[PDB]
Amino acid sequence: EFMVSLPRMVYPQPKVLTPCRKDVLVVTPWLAPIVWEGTFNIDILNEQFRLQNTTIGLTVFAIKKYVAFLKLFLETAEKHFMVGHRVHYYVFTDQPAAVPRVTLGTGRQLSVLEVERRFLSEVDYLVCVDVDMEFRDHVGVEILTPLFGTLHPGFYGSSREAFTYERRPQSQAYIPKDEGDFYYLGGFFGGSVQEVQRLTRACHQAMMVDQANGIEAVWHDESHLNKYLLRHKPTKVLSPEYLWDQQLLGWPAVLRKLRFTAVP
Ligand SMILES: CC(=O)N[C@@H]1[C@@H](O)[C@H](O[C@@H]2O[C@H](CO)[C@H](O)[C@H](O)[C@H]2O[C@@H]2O[C@@H](C)[C@@H](O)[C@@H](O)[C@@H]2O)[C@@H](CO)O[C@H]1O
Ligand SMILES: [Cl-]
Ligand SMILES: [Hg+2]
Ligand SMILES: [Hg+2]
Ligand SMILES: [Hg+2]
Ligand SMILES: [Hg+2]
Repeated sequence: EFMVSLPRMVYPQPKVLTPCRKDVLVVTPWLAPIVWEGTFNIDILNEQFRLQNTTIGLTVFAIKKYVAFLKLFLETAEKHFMVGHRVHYYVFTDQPAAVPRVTLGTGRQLSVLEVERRFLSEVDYLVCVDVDMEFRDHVGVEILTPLFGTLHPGFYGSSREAFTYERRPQSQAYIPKDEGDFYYLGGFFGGSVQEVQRLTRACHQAMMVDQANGIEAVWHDESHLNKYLLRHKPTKVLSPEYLWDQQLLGWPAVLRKLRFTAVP
């Protein structure tokens, strides 16, 4: 679509002969960037997405006891998630009345869905995450792209052989030992509404086939997500900065920021 020009901007000149990071891979073999702190200038990116009046949908499921995590989740999202852009929260829950009344910033709204074309006409991108988490730092438009996956915090430095993919050929999520790029997290993925719906559609159909064959992938949804992203390469990959567990993994030097974390 037609994109208006950016305005004059003053910032440090990128250095061709100076790599962003020398400690991590910042681009995949299919030329998709791997998002690490230091790889992006958020001011430039904010401009690009605001000029498009981008709206980001954030979906979360809060069933049973999980509704207790909504308060902290939404409060921290208000401080760190897509601040400055239009955000539409979609809370899928079996307890609508238990959803906490969280004060939202302007241009941000929340819909409670008790437990789709609606998404296509309301938002431009969909971000799907787990509710038992909290934002601790910036999570912005640098992640937006047609399709993105997140590097699992406990496997980013492992060989594909060690990845806990589904290894049974009887499963639709099956991935042999000599295949695999990364091990993506089932708890943080997204992209354009169209790409997210295509992925969800493919995973549901795959899980149904497994269901009929009497088999369940070792890591359920996450196993199918990994098979899907192996066959349809994400256009951006998020670093472990985007989903970390400090209590369990600490704070490695490779992580300059801990943006989204598990709640102990
Ligand atoms: C090789 C090894 O030691 N693997 C450990 C991982 O299994 C742990 O993460 C868990 O990974 C499985 C898939 O293999 C699945 O994704 C689980 O949801 C995941 O555990 C969750 O996410 C973690 C980051 C923690 O927040 C945990 O509390 C969650 O229940 C990781 C983390 O425990 O450690 C590796 O050692
Ligand atoms: Cl979700
Ligand atoms: Hg850089
Ligand atoms: Hg979603
Ligand atoms: Hg899938
Ligand atoms: Hg999936």
